[PDB]
Amino acid sequence: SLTGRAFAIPLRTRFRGITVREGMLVRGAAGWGEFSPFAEYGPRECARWWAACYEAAELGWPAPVRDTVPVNATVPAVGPEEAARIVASSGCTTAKVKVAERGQSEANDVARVEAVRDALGPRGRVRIDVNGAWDVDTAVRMIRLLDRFELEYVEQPCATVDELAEVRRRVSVPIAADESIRRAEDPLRVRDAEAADVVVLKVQPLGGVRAALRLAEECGLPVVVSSAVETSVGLAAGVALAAALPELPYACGLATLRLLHADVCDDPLLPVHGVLPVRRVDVSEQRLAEVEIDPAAWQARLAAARAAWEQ
Amino acid sequence: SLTGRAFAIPLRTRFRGITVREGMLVRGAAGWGEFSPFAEYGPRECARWWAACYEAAELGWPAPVRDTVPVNATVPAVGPEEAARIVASSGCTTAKVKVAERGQSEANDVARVEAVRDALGPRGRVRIDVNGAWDVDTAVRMIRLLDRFELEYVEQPCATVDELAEVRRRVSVPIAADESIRRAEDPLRVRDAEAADVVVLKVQPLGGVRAALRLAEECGLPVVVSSAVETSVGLAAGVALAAALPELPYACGLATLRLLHADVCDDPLLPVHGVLPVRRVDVSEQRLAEVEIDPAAWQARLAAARAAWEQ
Ligand SMILES: O=C(O)CCC(=O)c1ccccc1C(=O)O
Ligand SMILES: O=C(O)CCC(=O)c1ccccc1C(=O)O
Ligand SMILES: [Mg+2]
Ligand SMILES: [Mg+2]
Repeated sequence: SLTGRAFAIPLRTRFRGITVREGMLVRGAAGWGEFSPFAEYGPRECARWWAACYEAAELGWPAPVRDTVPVNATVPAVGPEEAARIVASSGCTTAKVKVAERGQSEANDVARVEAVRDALGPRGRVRIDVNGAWDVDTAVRMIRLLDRFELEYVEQPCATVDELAEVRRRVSVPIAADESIRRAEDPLRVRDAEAADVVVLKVQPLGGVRAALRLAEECGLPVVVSSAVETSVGLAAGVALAAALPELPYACGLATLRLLHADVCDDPLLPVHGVLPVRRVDVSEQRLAEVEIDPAAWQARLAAARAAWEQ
Repeated sequence: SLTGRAFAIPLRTRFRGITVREGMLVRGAAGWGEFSPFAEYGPRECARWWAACYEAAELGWPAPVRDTVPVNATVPAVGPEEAARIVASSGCTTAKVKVAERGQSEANDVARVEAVRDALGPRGRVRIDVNGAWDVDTAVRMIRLLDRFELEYVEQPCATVDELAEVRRRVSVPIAADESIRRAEDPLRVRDAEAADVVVLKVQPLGGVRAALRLAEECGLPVVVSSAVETSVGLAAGVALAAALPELPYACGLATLRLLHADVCDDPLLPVHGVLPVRRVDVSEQRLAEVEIDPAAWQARLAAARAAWEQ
């Protein structure tokens, strides 16, 4: 195109219901920004995704207070052996395991978490993400059952804040709010309803680093940063947010570049010893060209999100 | 701008509900003044904060009667482990501990005060600040429970003067008034109702050093000076007030610069051996630029506060 270009990168394994990650990269005065909302989101919800991309490309991010950020391994809803192998090849001591994947059984989840705990040893930290797939009763039951593997916290066990609050009062395992933070009328409900012990922050859906920092301040709860499975361009913003937070009690979910078959930078944001450096990424003209698709449709989508944001 | 310049400095840890300290610095004939009222305060309440800034930048302060001022360690609502470390490394023999933080348990407060007492040893002085969070009955029993750690005084146990007066009649621990002094229609009601043994003075909220000295005399009660978590510019005014008071029976809460991630001076006002020197501070163009932000919003806010003060 010229400045804003679309890409389509296949994932190494189905994650969040997709097998291909699409988005657009935009070059601005501050550097590169990534606009990659998942397909189903309308312009109104994409507005904030645009705001994040705009901030990254045109405004820049708040200075970091740390030069590196710790990350957790991301384990998709796969089999126990491969789940254990992702952990073994991660270099991370904390792992977040997907559970309650549509079409799978609760037995699969137990086997997966078990495999992950064994792969980490007794010292590892194990989290699970339900993406709100369980009702209150099932959540209390499963959390209790899976806690024999010692859980650090359970991310979004149920769909709504009221449900998280109920679960929180019936289990000892800490609860983290994600969807109730990034896809909710009022994110502060988590705080007021004391529905979670930890608040998850994702840069794009929250409208950028400054927006995410403000929300973290308003909630007054321990926070953790995670990605939306972006290329190194999008991940750099996530790293920027994690590096700007006053305190990072939890390893961040920014080791997701491994989930993609390729990246758009010559020096990808790949963790080393479970840690990522705080740095801007330089897009590789040649690397992008290899995964760049026709920009028309994506440019139209970006324009719609922009309008929604400005109007 | 060329005159008033806005800053945004991240805190090392959440305190008083914020994670970033914003404000404006103004250079006048006398030196630098700081205007940093917290976000929620309207122009009428901000009027005194402006008056303090104006006094510091344009008028100068009353000559000091002492060359250094003693300070107490400020302990945020953190875990017992870190609370102890803050005190042990403070160089202070007096520590003020935050209790009744929204969302925390009374058990946490007991654990925190205990850890602080243990850190200071037997000869230390321990105060607690409730920020008016407790009702009368709760304050009475909590003060009794926490007094097994030997409290110097309890700062603002309840929200209103009438409540402080009732608590004072039922407990043996001295009571200090803070918000009942700085955020009240009639500060002297504290004296008239004999609701406190100690009066807390904060420069910006009270409208400056001269205004604070005037109130100190009228209240006819022992006083202590503390900060509003300012940069060295604002803290210099607090030190100036402490240095001009007849006597300082209590160490002052001016050891708060450590709560900020950075300062605007090359020679920051950090205590050494529990004292701060009484001296003007020189702002560093470089240090300020690093945390400076667009002053548009803040300049508009300062003009409103100033307008409210002059009328
Ligand atoms: O947190 C991680 O380990 C990676 C981020 C992640 O899991 C994720 C990725 C895309 C969409 C949603 C989520 C989620 O946290 O639920
Ligand atoms: O007194 C100290 O130790 C530091 C000053 C302090 O506690 C404070 C700082 C900001 C806002 C309110 C207060 C307070 O004393 O209630
Ligand atoms: Mg999640
Ligand atoms: Mg106080």
